[PDB]
Amino acid sequence: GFNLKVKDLNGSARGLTQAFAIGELKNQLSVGALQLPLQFTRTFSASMTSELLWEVGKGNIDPVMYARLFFQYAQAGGALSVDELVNQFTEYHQSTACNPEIWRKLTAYITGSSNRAIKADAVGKVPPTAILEQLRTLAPSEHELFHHITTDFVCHVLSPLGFILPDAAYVYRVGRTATYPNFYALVDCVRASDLRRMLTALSSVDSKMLQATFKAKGALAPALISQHLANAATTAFERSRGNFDANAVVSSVLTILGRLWSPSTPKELDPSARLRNTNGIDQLRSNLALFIAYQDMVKQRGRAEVIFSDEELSSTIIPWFIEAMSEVSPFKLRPINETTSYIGQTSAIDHMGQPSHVVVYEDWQFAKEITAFTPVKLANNSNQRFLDVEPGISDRMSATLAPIGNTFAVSAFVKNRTAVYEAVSQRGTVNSNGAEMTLGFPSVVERDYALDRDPMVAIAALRTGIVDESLEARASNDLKRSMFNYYAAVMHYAVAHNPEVVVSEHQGVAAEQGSLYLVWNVRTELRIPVGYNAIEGGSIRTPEPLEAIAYNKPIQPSEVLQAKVLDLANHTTSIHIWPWHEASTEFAYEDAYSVTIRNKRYTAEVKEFELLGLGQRRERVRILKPTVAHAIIQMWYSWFVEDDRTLAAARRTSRDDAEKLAIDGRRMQNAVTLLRKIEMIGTTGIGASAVHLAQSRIVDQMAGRGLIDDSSDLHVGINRHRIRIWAGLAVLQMMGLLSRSEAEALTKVLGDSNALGMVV
Amino acid sequence: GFNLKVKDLNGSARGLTQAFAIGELKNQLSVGALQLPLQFTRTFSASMTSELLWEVGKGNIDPVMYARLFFQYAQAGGALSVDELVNQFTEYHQSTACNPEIWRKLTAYITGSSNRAIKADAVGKVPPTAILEQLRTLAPSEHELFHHITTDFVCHVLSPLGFILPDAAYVYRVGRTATYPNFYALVDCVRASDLRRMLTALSSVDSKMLQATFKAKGALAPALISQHLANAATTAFERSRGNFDANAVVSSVLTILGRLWSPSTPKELDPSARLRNTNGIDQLRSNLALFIAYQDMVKQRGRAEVIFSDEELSSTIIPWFIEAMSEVSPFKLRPINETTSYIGQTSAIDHMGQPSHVVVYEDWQFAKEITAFTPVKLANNSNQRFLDVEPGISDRMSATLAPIGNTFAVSAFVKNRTAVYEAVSQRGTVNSNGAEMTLGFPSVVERDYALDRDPMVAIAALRTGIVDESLEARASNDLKRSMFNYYAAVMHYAVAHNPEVVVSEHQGVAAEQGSLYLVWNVRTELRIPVGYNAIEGGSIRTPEPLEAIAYNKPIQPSEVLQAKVLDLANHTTSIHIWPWHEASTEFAYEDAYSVTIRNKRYTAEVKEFELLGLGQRRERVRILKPTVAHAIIQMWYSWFVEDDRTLAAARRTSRDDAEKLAIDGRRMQNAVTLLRKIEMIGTTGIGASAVHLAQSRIVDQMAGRGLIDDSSDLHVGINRHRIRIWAGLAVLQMMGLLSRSEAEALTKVLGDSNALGMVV
Repeated sequence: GFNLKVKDLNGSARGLTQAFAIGELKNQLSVGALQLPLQFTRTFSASMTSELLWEVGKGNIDPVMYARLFFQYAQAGGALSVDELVNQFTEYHQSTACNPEIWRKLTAYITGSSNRAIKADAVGKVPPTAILEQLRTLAPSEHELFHHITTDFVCHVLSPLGFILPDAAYVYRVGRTATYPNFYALVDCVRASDLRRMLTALSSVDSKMLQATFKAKGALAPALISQHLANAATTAFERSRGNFDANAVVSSVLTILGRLWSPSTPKELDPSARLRNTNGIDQLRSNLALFIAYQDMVKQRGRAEVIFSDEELSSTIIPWFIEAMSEVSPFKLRPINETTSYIGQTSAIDHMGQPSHVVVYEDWQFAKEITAFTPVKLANNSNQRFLDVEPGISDRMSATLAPIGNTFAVSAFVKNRTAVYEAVSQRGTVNSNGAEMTLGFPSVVERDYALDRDPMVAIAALRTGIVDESLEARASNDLKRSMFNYYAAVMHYAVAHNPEVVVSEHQGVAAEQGSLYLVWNVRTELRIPVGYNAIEGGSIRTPEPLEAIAYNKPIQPSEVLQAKVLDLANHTTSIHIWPWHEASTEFAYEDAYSVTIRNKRYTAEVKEFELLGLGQRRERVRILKPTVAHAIIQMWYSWFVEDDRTLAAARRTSRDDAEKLAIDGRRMQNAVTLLRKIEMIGTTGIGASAVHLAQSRIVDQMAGRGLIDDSSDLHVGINRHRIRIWAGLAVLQMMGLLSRSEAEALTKVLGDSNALGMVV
Repeated sequence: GFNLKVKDLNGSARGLTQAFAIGELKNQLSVGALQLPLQFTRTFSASMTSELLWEVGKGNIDPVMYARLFFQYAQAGGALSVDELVNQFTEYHQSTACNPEIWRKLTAYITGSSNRAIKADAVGKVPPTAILEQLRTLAPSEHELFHHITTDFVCHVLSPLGFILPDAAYVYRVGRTATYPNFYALVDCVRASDLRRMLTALSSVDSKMLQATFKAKGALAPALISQHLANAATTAFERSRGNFDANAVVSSVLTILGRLWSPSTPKELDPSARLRNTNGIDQLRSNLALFIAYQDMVKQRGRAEVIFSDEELSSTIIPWFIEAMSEVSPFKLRPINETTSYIGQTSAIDHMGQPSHVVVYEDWQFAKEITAFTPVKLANNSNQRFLDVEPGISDRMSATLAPIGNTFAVSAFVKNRTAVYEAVSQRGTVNSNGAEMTLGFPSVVERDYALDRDPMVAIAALRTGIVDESLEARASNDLKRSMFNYYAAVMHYAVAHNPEVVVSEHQGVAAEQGSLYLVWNVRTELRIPVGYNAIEGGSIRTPEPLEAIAYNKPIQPSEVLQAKVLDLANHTTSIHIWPWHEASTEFAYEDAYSVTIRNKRYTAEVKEFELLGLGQRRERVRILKPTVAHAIIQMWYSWFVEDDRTLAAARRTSRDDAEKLAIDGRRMQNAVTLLRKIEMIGTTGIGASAVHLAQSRIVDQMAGRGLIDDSSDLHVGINRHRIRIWAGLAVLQMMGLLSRSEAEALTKVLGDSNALGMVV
């Protein structure tokens, strides 16, 4: 719901300027006239709308599965980066598997003793749960993943089928991922494929005959294999070397992709025609995600250095950069036509006419359900849980969720967004401060909400283009990451609709090297209010992906991009669990409706279980945070607030008396559409249940303190609208949909303009 | 012992107005003229007078027994609600039964080892107490019930007869229950039948062939059945699904019954002729308890919404609402004739005459015994106790108990209450503020005393109709629960003697729809002093069940309703135990008699063991609270205290000199009857022992401090009456019969009016 004035970008959105991303924040902006072309066929993007539960097998040690989960751990909630996550494992894998001391202790634990050795055709099966139980005390890692990966390693080498009872069920949640590959995200991919080869080494064609070596001649003396497996596992580890530094890998391959993108290819080195012949690199230089990645890297690094083992080495070794990106990563390769399918565009117009208001959107479908579960601990010290989903809370809310989807539908947003801007007798203009552009991108906003950050802090950073130097490492890094996903998503839509583009170097500030940027071209009608550009002949050249977009013509989105619920029901009921806590929330709410009647104030306080009509209260249950559903309402919220914010300061700067009466128009007008929307929600399964409770407790209070006859005032026009809005704000707050901090400022918007028509 | 003036109900007792219960507290009262008829054949009521000890078998897992006990736990003292008690268990049951880690832990403990697995036809039996001992350290739940249901689950599947020597005897107390079904109690019934199917799934034809599958071919390898039982107990769990929400069940079914109770049936949605034919709905729409429950729901919720799974679903599902109600619940179905059998009625009269005083009462019989037991702990950390009942303490008290019943008998109460109210030469009247009605209901009062609340606070809540918002949730929730039982008990009696009735909708407070209320018809004498109503034609229609009751004629109760003692003697002497502690009381008492003689003050202090004539003192023994016997005396107390209270504000507000001399008459008059009663108990096995001990220590004090000859004054008329009354209050307190706070307020009453005739 980010609204921006296309004329002044530096003022309106500094953060979305390409100019910003390449590192020129000065009044000088990228030059509309310069050199070399390119066409992007393909890119790397993750999936939207996927909530999946993935089992971890008996064995089998799936090397891609783990590597994916590692990503999901670093992504969906912060634990360091997948880079820092792997070398925590390597240190772990060394301290345990290569340590024969640990192998003695647990082989002793299975049966029967560390000293006594028995061939023992008598010994029966053992559960994986018992070995994991042992391992939590032996190698106390924070990330419990590590304990499963070693486990099913031993269970792969332990299956003559006698000793290992192949019965357990364990599941992990694969959720939404940030959509586009920031530079370090690529390094995370190379580093993750470092893990694939690492694990696919552990289960091997020689680990399978390791079973077959001890399958002969029968049951054998136990005491040996503790030292054996320890060395068996050491051989598998030493065989996989860190080798090429994953950072340096990405560093250089991008460096060279920039060298053949750039109009300045200096004398000394331009890529070999041999590495130019290397498979897929034709498809690599045509990759948009890799391009934006370059801009990022060179912004932070300010140089790019090469291992110089090429022209030969990385043409032969590695393409495996390609393999690293293709298989392991959540970012899998797509045709650029189909990456923007969920994006729509619509223009307002004047008489001639130029667009007054242009709105870009993602078609999203709301709902379907809101799952409510209660965690159950099987063993202390571990995050292992059954999640019993208790419905009837979920069903209750979900029924109340249905009307919200209809009334907040994105479809309805663009409608109520475009039709507002018109003023009496047209006529335009460059006046009113020009042609507005607003773009909702719930895909982005969900991310701030998943990481427990305020979407409004990133957005603020977009208009201004500066971040607070004070805040701590994990906070700014989360902000910068978020501030990126915006820029990225903009340039994919911008490019997919104008694939023909020009690459040009920059002078540089120093000048040291420079960053490569993009320029578009577009043909249109003659006279432009819109942000400065010629247009000189009905076609126009622009550096900024926003300008490129403002000039397109209305678009119908191809796909609906329906968000989906996680299935707790079918799986989790029988199964164990992943890092759930940071992804869910304690289910509790308190709110109070107060009102003054006849110069006396009554206050009713209300609780969540009272709102759902049950007793008494269950503190143990939690709600799975509905970040996507939340992000859509944010789009409404951020329009309402940020407009009122901008219109107030607009009225001060407007000296003209005829304009101020126009400004003051839009304010009250959209203040009431906000009111009419919430007030509608105030009547629903919860809303009416809420109003009843509030009113009910007030009258009981009015009965004791005095006469009841005052209750007639609750049925007056104004108090009825009052109580209703409150309910609406209360229902949204008690679901994952409205933060109290944001709903508080929502009320202020509703009150900053008086914004109540009594209207008979 | 609640007394009320039938003229003004709102003022005198608001809490018992139907108008209050359907939620109309405004000056407006229900309209005597409106539409549709109905007749109630049946109701749902609990049992009075039952103290039972229930043994828990080896196995066999009686699914109904446990589900009944859950109720008894949540009832007999508050632990949340039986709804919250159940999902504590389901969480427990996941933590234990689905967890193969724990099955391993205990099977290793029973036999023979965790690593080595031996079929072992040699290995012998183990006692259930030992497996339960293990479970107390493994799954440390506060409610020890859970350990038995799991324990004897394994003892059910473990009978090749080899491993379990299944020998122990454990018992639970099934006590008094609230008599009538509040709305959430119905929710509690559905949720308890959810427990029935839950457990009846556990013991199965497939869990026993589980024995029969492994009965072959003989003793088998141990390590296996550890992972096996876990999935076996798991399959049975996933097989019983929560499915339908218990709250949703009741909400919707009552809603539709209301749709066919009401004269207002909108075209749009009225019950289908198909679900109109659905079996049982005939006796359901004719069921009173459901109706008073309906009123409850709509007061608190303020709407009735339907799962709308009908027209189909509730004809097929649920009737199962009925099954939930039939077996599991303590509320089992009764014909409305036989529910009010213990309720009698009697009127006082004036000359013509209309009733001045009408008293409704429950016939109750006292005694027989008062049990005194000393707990014995077999193991720390558990509530398991032998309770050795040491009699001769019990017998000593019971002997003193026999006269108390005689002097406080309900029989005696109704006499001394009706025969007092007459005034000289009749004649009435509507003057004096009309025709009083008092109704004793020990059944209701005992609930407050079992739950360690002052019955007098609920009583307060009846007259005013407001609860203090200050007191904590559980407190008001106990208060509100109690206030329901009063209202409920009235309307079962009102209806049973006047079944022809009319249902009518109400204008509404919101107004959303409205609550259906009741109107009666009754035949009588010509001119009415009694609370406003037409009467127009020798018959009269009234909304309030109290007015309806006044117009009936004296009734003899059918059944005696004798209260019974719990038998500790026969069972517990050999057996372990339930939640006894909150249900018993530490046995210790201290008291002191003080008197001033010749401007000197002497005091003798007395202790409990001294009063029973033994030495030295045993602190370890406890008393089982006689909550019912206490509740009966409450009937007296609340008359004595609360009348003296109202007669005081009566003399102030009385200007008339002829009226005030009458008021002050009633006060001393019944004051002596209180006095004569207490003094009477003062002569008993204990009472006389008290007097002797007190006087003895005083004289012993008079020898040292000075001359003994002053002791002659202790035998004077006045000091003799003093000490006797004291002993009476002292004997009642040292049994469960008088709270010191109320015994103090009884003295204030006895002294507020001078209240001593010397009378030779």
